[PDB]
Amino acid sequence: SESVAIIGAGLVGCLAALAFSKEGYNVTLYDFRQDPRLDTTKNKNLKSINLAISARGIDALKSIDPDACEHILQDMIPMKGRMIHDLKGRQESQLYGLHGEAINSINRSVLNNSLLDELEKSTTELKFGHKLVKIEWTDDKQICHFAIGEDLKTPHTEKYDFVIGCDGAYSATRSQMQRKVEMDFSQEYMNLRYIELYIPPTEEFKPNYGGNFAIAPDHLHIWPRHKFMLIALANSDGSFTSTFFGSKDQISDLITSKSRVREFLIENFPDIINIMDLDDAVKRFITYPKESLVCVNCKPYDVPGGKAILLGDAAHAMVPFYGQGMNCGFEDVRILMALLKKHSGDRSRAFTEYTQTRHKDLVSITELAKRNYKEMSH
Ligand SMILES: Cc1cc2nc3c(=O)[nH]c(=O)nc-3n(C[C@H](O)[C@H](O)[C@H](O)COP(=O)(O)OP(=O)(O)OC[C@H]3O[C@@H](n4cnc5c(N)ncnc54)[C@H](O)[C@@H]3O)c2cc1C
Repeated sequence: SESVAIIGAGLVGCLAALAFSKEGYNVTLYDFRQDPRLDTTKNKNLKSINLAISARGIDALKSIDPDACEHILQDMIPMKGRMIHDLKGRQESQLYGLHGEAINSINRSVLNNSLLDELEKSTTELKFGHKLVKIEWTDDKQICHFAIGEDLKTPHTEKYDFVIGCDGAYSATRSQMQRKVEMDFSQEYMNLRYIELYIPPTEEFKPNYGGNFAIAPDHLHIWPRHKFMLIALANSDGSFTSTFFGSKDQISDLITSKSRVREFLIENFPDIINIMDLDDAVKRFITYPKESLVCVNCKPYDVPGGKAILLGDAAHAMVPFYGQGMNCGFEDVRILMALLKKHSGDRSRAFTEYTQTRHKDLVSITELAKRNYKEMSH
């Protein structure tokens, strides 16, 4: 009957809620955003249209609800390797070897909404429009303060036995913990910026691709260039979500004129005009929201009395593409629930061991992602 407040309803917070729901906790899930499932919610906070979910990501979901997981991952698209497109438009297929991990394309909106639908079926209370503003820590029940609704009111308070921060890279929960526990902490803002482009489905079925795909759906497509990159991952309807990645200065330098963007696109990626509308590409490029990307590390991840813990981007936000934040966050949840099961529900011991065993793995995954990016960008 122990109570837990889970701060943040992104991918990792929903998975965590589903996790704790099923173990028999009374879960309340909070997020300052409105419900993304609602027609009236205009900003769905989707950092990307699709994602590469790996074997670890998949397993973690499977270990929490195999029956729903089957239907949740129904329309994912398995990848067999990477397809490299050189400057001349030549394509080379590079299949996934004995060091590389296999991945699947899945739609972000569909995953996150489907998790919310499983939560709706569970005992979990969903509280949208609730912004965590403060935690009062005690040796029994932590006091959470929220503000509600626009000119944010005051959801008075509620008390919970413990708190899980899944509140993203800018975690309010994390700051509150820092006032209670000496936390080693770093934040590094990357030079990276990304822009989403669109490759439409073909008009006709393409028998050799098994759908209306302009290029091969079973490859992650990559156009590697000097300090920048284009990628494309298939969507269910035959389209591809394409993403351009480079330094902010390069991008800021390009978007000063539409013809400069266009010529840049034609000169690099010449095989893209056969499958993409250049004018729509130029407009997307110039107007796609500029988003800061921060990388963080924490130690420890927990407040000592088993009172709180940080999972997902709140704990270890990393470089996109070179790192896999969602997969790592899913793995976070799987690892924590096994530790709770192992210690018969003893939070104090479980959270403590999580920090002792997880930190070294995460320092490594996140440093490797930083290093792989650093090398590309220099
Ligand atoms: C372009 C791009 C591509 C990516 N591709 C992949 C990929 O292919 N594979 C992969 O594994 N990862 C990928 N990632 C990383 C992945 O998107 C993230 O790691 C993952 O979505 C983070 O999940 P989260 O639940 O921890 O955080 P978030 O998605 O940030 O969710 C946090 C939630 O907390 C809420 N919140 C914040 N503050 C408060 C507050 N004070 N009170 C209440 N709620 C609050 C926010 O509203 C938000 O909804 C990609 C990232 C980017 C940017």
